[PDB]
Amino acid sequence: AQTVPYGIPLIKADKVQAQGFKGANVKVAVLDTGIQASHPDLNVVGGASFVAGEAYNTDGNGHGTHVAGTVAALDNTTGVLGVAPSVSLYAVKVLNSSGSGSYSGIVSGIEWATTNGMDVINMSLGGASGSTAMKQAVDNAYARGVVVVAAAGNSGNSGSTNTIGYPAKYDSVIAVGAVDSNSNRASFSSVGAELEVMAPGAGVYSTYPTNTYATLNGTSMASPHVAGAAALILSKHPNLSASQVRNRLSSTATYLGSSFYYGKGLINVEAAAQ
Ligand SMILES: [Ca+2]
Ligand SMILES: [Cl-]
Ligand SMILES: [Cl-]
Ligand SMILES: [Cl-]
Ligand SMILES: [Cl-]
Ligand SMILES: [Cl-]
Ligand SMILES: [Cl-]
Ligand SMILES: [Cl-]
Ligand SMILES: [Cl-]
Ligand SMILES: [Cs+]
Ligand SMILES: [Cs+]
Ligand SMILES: [Cs+]
Ligand SMILES: [Cs+]
Ligand SMILES: [Cs+]
Ligand SMILES: [Cs+]
Ligand SMILES: [Cs+]
Ligand SMILES: [Cs+]
Ligand SMILES: [Cs+]
Ligand SMILES: [Cs+]
Ligand SMILES: [Cs+]
Ligand code: NA
Repeated sequence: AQTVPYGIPLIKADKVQAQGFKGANVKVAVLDTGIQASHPDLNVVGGASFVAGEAYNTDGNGHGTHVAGTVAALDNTTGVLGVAPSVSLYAVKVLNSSGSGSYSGIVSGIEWATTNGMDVINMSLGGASGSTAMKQAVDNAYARGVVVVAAAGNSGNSGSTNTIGYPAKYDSVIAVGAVDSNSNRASFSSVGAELEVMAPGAGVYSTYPTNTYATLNGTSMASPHVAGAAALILSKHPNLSASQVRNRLSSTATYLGSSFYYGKGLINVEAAAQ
């Protein structure tokens, strides 16, 4: 039978889904280690691989399959339930089976998704530095109407130090930090001026290869909650621009404490989508 991971009602995605908004016909690209497209609780409609030797529709790491199910695990009588279980899901493989990738592969994936009409790009990846082409790619995606979401980073706090990674740190990109099921900041979650919102990231249960389900911790688990939440808002107001979706998630978040640690707080998609 179907488990509803705690993140889904914590962000109030269950309430939006119950009004009948589930992300139908919103295109979401998951830039990651690929997706196990044969998993019975996922429906991958397309994708691309910028990684040598691996197709887009297999996942030898498990990371991208897990991130994909938090966005879009099918609503049925098995496995788990995604935040937006009716989205059109695309696997854009920019990370190899060891979980890492090059800047030009990532840039390629961003461009691919912008060129192919994605509505939402999720990047559950980050690096300490970032590059020129990456900045342009995310800026061009956002100016073309794509909501761009990324994991803030799992560097924790460092006294006064901004520890947010790239691409989260670009202001075209929503930087997403992690809370647990008690809505407290997870310790590994990065902090800093660019931190925008928090979502579930500790103890997140989702699809995993092969055909199973697994619990992972990270701002990578938090990010897809916000990607799926973006898809829910668009399924309810299809004419909103990317700025408007982003400002709704931000400005309706539940305040949890200092924005250095929590951004504007915990997303609430019921309030955002209303
Ligand atoms: Ca399911
Ligand atoms: Cl299926
Ligand atoms: Cl590794
Ligand atoms: Cl610390
Ligand atoms: Cl910045
Ligand atoms: Cl708190
Ligand atoms: Cl508009
Ligand atoms: Cl707020
Ligand atoms: Cl306060
Ligand atoms: Cs499938
Ligand atoms: Cs592996
Ligand atoms: Cs289950
Ligand atoms: Cs924009
Ligand atoms: Cs730390
Ligand atoms: Cs709890
Ligand atoms: Cs608490
Ligand atoms: Cs902040
Ligand atoms: Cs739109
Ligand atoms: Cs609020
Ligand atoms: Cs406040
Ligand atoms: Na940002």
